[PDB]
Amino acid sequence: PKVGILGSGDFARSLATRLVGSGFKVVVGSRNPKRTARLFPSAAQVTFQEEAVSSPEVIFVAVFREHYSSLCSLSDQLAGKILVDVSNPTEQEHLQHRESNAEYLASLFPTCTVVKAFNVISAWTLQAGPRDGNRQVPICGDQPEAKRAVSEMALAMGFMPVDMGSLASAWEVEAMPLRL
Amino acid sequence: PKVGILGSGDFARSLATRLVGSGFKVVVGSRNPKRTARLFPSAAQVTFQEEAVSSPEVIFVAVFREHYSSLCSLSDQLAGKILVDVSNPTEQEHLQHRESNAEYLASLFPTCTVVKAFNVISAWTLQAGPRDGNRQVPICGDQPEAKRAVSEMALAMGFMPVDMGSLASAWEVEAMPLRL
Repeated sequence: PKVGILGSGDFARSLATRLVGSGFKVVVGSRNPKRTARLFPSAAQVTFQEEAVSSPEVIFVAVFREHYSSLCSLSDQLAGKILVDVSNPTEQEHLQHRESNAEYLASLFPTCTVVKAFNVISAWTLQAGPRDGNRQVPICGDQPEAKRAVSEMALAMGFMPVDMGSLASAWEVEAMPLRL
Repeated sequence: PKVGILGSGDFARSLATRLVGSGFKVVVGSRNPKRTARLFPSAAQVTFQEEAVSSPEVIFVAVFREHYSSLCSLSDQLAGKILVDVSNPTEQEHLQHRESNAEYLASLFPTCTVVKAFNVISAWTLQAGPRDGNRQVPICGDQPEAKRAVSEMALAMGFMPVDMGSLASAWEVEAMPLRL
């Protein structure tokens, strides 16, 4: 309660399903909430981006890297919040960009704290799996409190968080293969 | 409009999502609609079994074979309706039972007409895939009008129905491997 999600896609929608099933209150920020709401779990509140980010302490950024900067107008509402970078870049993206997606996201929102998590977990594993016991999510980032909040949430969702250290480890974590 | 689904599980929930995304009005019958509704797409109307099966012409039976007979008290409401058997039996189940699940279901509800379809399609393919591009659903059963109704529905969902003939083909169709 309340956990935030920015995005409207398969991953957003699977995250929301897992969070709702794990007893969290979920608020989703979408550009087209009317259309997006129809497919999302009823227990999730799908709303406009600016309204979705205002309440939660932890916000999953479930959009592609190319659309990160499109969230910049939310900066004032997001200040001091935890942002979770869940992105699973392609091999080419990984090698093309000097910084990790997580670090790029941190640079866009310097008043937020970024945690890398959930990139190795498939959308269907969120929906169906993992199952409520046993499957490892690598976590990093620069703030201990933020990492613990996301780790506890990972635990509540049935995953097993694995601390990979500071946000500088996000690049290596982003190379880890999607399972499976 | 309206298409019915009996059951509460990952497959039910994925079917509902695909149908809603394809412009159908969906009604779900669950024993625990309050709890079940929370995870289902918002556009689906989740309700009690008896109420769920009263309005639709086509009802997807998305429960395990062992629970088919538990639906017998719905017989009066289900009379003359099309039932879709989507079950994907294990190899052991397939070999253990002389008749196909679809034929078993037909035996339980003689005033209904059964169509075998969707057993080869994974829950994630329903959620995410197939894409809206092709991929092949085997269909059979004994009534041409019923098969056409389910085929149009398959097409609207972005699948490609493949006629496998009468319901006596269901056993062979039930042996077909599940596709990711």
